[PDB]
Amino acid sequence: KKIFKPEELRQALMPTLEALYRQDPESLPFRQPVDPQLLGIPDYFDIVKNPMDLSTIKRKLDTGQYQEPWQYVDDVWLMFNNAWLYNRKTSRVYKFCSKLAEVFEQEIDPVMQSLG
Ligand SMILES: CNC(=O)N1C[C@@H](C)Oc2cc(C)ccc21
Repeated sequence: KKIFKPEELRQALMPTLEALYRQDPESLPFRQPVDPQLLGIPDYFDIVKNPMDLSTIKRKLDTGQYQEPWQYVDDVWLMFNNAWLYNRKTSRVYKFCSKLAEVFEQEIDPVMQSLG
């Protein structure tokens, strides 16, 4: 149990999010919210109940809307789980998601220990 300052969470967690942005082109389909009408995928919101993307996570850090570090981690995992759920395992976006998940898994473990 701990009260976290939003600036403390930003300085600690934003580097792990930037490590995902730096993956090019793997991060490109994750940088903005999925737009099913534009992309022609009307079943997306049938499958994905709670969408999440990098720009939404970044804004929540910038505005202090995470109270605790595990809320940030849950949003990153939600973004990954949505992409693995909707896209087929042979697809470009599914393989992109696995690469981003590999990067995040290596970045987030010591950061979470330092925060407590
Ligand atoms: C995590 N992204 C994602 O699931 N999608 C759905 C997939 C069918 O293709 C996409 C293409 C573009 C340009 C942006 C997002 C996506």
